[PDB]
Amino acid sequence: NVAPKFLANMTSVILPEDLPVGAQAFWLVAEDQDNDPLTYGMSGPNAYFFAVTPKTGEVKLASALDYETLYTFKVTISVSDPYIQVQREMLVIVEDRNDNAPVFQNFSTSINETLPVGSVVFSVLAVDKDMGSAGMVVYSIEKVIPSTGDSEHLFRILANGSIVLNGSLSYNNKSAFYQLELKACDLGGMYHNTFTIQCSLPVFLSISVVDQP
Amino acid sequence: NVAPKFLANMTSVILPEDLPVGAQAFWLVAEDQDNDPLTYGMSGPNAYFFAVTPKTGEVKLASALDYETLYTFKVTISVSDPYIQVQREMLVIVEDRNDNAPVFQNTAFSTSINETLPVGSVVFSVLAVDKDMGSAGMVVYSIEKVIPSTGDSEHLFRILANGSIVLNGSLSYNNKSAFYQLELKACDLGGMYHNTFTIQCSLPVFLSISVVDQP
Ligand SMILES: *[C@@H]1O[C@H](CO)[C@@H](O[C@@H]2O[C@H](CO)[C@@H](O[C@@H]3O[C@H](CO)[C@@H](O)[C@H](O)[C@@H]3O)[C@H](O)[C@H]2NC(C)=O)[C@H](O)[C@H]1NC(C)=O
Ligand SMILES: *[C@@H]1O[C@H](CO)[C@@H](O[C@@H]2O[C@H](CO)[C@@H](O[C@@H]3O[C@H](CO)[C@@H](O)[C@H](O)[C@@H]3O)[C@H](O)[C@H]2NC(C)=O)[C@H](O)[C@H]1NC(C)=O
Ligand SMILES: [Ca+2]
Ligand SMILES: [Ca+2]
Ligand SMILES: [Ca+2]
Ligand SMILES: [Ca+2]
Ligand SMILES: [Ca+2]
Ligand SMILES: [Ca+2]
Ligand SMILES: [Cl-]
Ligand SMILES: [Cl-]
Ligand code: NA
Ligand code: NA
Repeated sequence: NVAPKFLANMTSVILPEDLPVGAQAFWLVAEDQDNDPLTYGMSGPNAYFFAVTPKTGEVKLASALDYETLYTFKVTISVSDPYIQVQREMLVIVEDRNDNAPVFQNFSTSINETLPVGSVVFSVLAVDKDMGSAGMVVYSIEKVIPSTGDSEHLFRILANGSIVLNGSLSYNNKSAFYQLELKACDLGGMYHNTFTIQCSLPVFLSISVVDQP
Repeated sequence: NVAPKFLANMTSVILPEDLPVGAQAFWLVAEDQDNDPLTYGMSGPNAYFFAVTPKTGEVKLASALDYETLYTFKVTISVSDPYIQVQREMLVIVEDRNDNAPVFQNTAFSTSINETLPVGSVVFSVLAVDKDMGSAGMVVYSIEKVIPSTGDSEHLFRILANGSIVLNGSLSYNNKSAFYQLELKACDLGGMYHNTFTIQCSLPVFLSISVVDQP
């Protein structure tokens, strides 16, 4: 008898993290000089993510992959003829997709009506579990209510999340209260073979203008 | 009132994964130009590895780190004067150590070979795997003891990088032995653990060969 020999691609597999569960991931393929029937297996602590068909070698995903929980891990693959089991190790390299969206931290301040233009009224933070460009956050005011008095222009958000006064206020001739709606969006990434900007759920900031006559 | 300002190093910390739990990790340091009293905090899904004292800023490790779970992560730090709270994101970069050792999936194996098996022919195969990656994750196999340790015994077998045990000699159920027990061991090529080059090894595993008389 000659030991079944694994092919030369069974040392590592690259699998993306968006891969659906029950998806055909790869095939355990080996060759025997004697043509004995071959039975395939996977073992060890991280073999829960996979599901080998013990006669064909079809492996399909049985647990989710996350780059933000296990970016790479090792598994024990096995080919066995009627006389010998050959066990060998495979490195699984998982690929990052933009799977996570900016999440806001805490939203109400109270600023004086005499505040100068450019003054920082408030600051917001939002974090994306993703790293690199798919983690980078862009801040947006989606609606100021009331819309009276160029409200759409009285406030500007920057990149730090500082909200800066782009205008003048008047407790008596504009409004005593603005509600700003804020979004957070990642600079972008790949999800499902397709460039995906993942955005957050609009949060609301309640500014109260203070009358100092 | 001017808002507290973090120092410019509070944007990221490089932490080794051998850092024991309850160890000073780093300090949250900020500066108020009004010199107000400062109260620090850590927030977010990944602040369970950390224990911040609110008034000092001392951060200690509350949960073990691992480069083989989470090699980099983010956490919300916070500084608050009596009047305003500043939150900011911090990036934790974890560094690999030789923390993991080669592990056999079974500690006891057992086989049967025929005395007429030619020299060079593969008897058995073993695998040991290190969760560690790189040179710290490379298993070197060794035969540490033959029992029966007769002269010939210590030269009749040889383990290879693949884990294949090969015949380096000839056998005899009658004129030699009808059993050889071999102690094996799997050692990594080496790496850094507690600021010292560490070679992490496995536990003695025993392969029981049985010779078959083919007269
Ligand atoms: C290493 O390479 C081997 C050999 O190329 C890969 O096995 C092959 O994988 C392909 C694609 O996954 C298989 O194709 C599929 O075949 C099924 C069955 O007929 C068919 O229904 C599908 O539509 C698809 O065509 C192919 O069967 C398989 N080749 C052999 C000889 O079995 C394997 O994916 C690679 N493994 C690793 C670890 O990267
Ligand atoms: C950012 O930089 C600051 C300032 O360089 C770092 O804070 C300082 O951290 C060191 C240790 O890294 C502290 O030293 C220790 O002091 C205590 C007594 O408080 C002593 O028991 C220890 O033996 C050690 O000497 C130091 O206190 C601290 N400095 C201040 C002004 O608090 C900080 O670690 C850095 N943060 C990051 C994210 O790297
Ligand atoms: Ca064969
Ligand atoms: Ca991701
Ligand atoms: Ca994202
Ligand atoms: Ca202050
Ligand atoms: Ca390690
Ligand atoms: Ca190791
Ligand atoms: Cl394993
Ligand atoms: Cl072991
Ligand atoms: Na994910
Ligand atoms: Na580790």
